[PDB]
Amino acid sequence: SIPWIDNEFAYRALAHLPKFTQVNNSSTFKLRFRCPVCGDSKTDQNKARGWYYGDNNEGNIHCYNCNYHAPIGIYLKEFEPDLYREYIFEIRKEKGKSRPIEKPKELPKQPEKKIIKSLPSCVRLDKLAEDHPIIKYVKARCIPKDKWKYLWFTTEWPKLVNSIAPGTYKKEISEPRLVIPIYNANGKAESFQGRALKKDAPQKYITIEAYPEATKIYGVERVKDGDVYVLEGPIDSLFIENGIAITGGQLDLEVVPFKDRRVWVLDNEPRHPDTIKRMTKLVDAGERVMFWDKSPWKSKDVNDMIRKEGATPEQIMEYMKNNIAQGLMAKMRLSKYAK
RNA sequence: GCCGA
DNA sequence: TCGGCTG
Ligand SMILES: [Zn+2]
Repeated sequence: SIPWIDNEFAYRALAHLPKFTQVNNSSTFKLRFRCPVCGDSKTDQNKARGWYYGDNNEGNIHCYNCNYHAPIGIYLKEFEPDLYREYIFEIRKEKGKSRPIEKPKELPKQPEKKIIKSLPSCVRLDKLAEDHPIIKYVKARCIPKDKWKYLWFTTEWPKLVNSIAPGTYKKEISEPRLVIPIYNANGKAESFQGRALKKDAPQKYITIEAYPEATKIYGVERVKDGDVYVLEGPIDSLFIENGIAITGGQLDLEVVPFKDRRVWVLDNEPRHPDTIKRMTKLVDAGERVMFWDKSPWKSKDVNDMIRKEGATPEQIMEYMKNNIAQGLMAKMRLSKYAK
């Protein structure tokens, strides 16, 4: 197929639809739109199920509301027949020549641009008093005290974010959050994650990037020699020596350093199918994956194993150091672990 | 539609 | 009340 013409004609034929948004991340071309087949919902205008994915070799229009998965050409056949002809002409026109997309291959990225020198309205946890509610809450979270120099507490999290990235929220309503600054390899903060307090925060638990090319891996600056253990939680990574944590829904293996010695230590969730998909895609890369198949504790994450089943960190490090598998042995491990 | 806040 | 989610 011809993906760039799919993206171009999808942008042409979906821009005039209501609630259109050109969601383009650095490898993914997606279009969000109200689906004209079903209309989505009057309440769910912003929650528009009309989705186009052009990052694949074929461009697919999948709407989850009316269950309408279709290529862009079928959409043009049903709705834009002038654009469909033009499409049929242009595809057989461009079949003869070679792809020219590679010719203007440039990058508009940048290095460290919004380097976070200070955190206004934030007090670090080690300089906070021992009877502070955030201090009592992290006492309930059982984080060791010596790492309390890595976490801040705020009450003005929208004001703090708008001090760094203005215009994120129209209202700076005061909100207590746990600031986890995510530093690069050289030790300076490139982002910060606003961890929800109490049972949950009101709204918008989001990692705030200083710039779109900033790191999403917390604790890279604290990596010493030995095997590097990757985790899903920054607080979960705080119980781990040489423990880093990816902060984001996208899991790029290339942006994670230590390719020789990274260890994937994910959640203990066998019933969860996306979890099985994550390890799967990790073992398909031939990577070193840590397996929860012989865990004496049955909680979800390492902090949970500590809080809810009374686990100590030394048992945790010996369990990860005794259960790194790779290759077909790991594949059989995931196999027997999955169900 | 499912999940997260 | 929002975004992101395969077929
Ligand atoms: Zn629809």
